[PDB]
Amino acid sequence: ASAWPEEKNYHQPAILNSSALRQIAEGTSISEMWQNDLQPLLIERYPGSPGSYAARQHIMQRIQRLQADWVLEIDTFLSQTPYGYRSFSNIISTLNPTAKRHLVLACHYDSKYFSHWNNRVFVGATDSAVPCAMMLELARALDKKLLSLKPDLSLQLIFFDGLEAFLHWSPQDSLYGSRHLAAKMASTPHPPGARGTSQLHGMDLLVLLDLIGAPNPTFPNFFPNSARWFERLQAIEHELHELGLLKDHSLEGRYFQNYSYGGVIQDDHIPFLRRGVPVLHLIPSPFPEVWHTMDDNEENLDESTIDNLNKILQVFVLEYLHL
Ligand SMILES: [Zn+2]
Repeated sequence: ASAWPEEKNYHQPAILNSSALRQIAEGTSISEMWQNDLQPLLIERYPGSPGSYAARQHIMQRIQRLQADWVLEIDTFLSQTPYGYRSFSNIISTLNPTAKRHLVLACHYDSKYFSHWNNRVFVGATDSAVPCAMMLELARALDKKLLSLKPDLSLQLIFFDGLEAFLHWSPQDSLYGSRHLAAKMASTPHPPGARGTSQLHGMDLLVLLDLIGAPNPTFPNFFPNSARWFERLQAIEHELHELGLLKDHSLEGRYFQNYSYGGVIQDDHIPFLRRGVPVLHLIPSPFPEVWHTMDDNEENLDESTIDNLNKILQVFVLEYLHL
């Protein structure tokens, strides 16, 4: 029995030099992302709604136009909810489907259901339209480098449906898409034809982006088994800063701070985490002040912060994949 599922434990990044770091910083466009990937998502899109369908089409369209050989799959399922049985659709975008290992980036694309109030509509800009757009921008910015993937390791993007509770958060009313996908992936042999390893053994690391877009986020180092990757984010943020490649940024106000978090934050990584998948949870603590209010909109997004995080994440991925 091959020990390939243990490779993630020893995987090391291929660190980019200064010139490559400048190249990545210049290759991403916050204004392009804003207009082409983010604004079309700033709409009401709770599960089963017309907005959900439109968001899903937008995400797929933006990935399909890229040169890299992305394979798109829509994982549609039924679940009981406080409003009865409903349909949900997770979006999975994968390079090299039969590749044994994948670094996974994820976020949820649904928005919490709220009835309109005083003509205001909830669109969850940081929760999680921005993370969705950051993943789309990453696919676009690194497209040429990702095309060269067409170490049996590649990249996968997951956009979960139904992260939000239809009412208030509870064990049975929340995490619909991830509870479903995690169970499905855990019972799917991988690579095809495998005897005893699942798609979950193939997940090197799950990088879950959530609640990003507000000013001054501080991401804690939640888990000891991914702490060495959290440190890479810190190193990348530090070098991009020292090279003058970040905007309105200081080390005192750095995003990746040295600090554990006792508790546990319920989010889409939970069903994966509890089945042994290593997770790097990029959710800030505390949550954005506009969390779950009509003010979680475009107007309250911090543009240079998102731009800085796009550069950091893009360098993290290139270094992880050795690209
Ligand atoms: Zn939320």
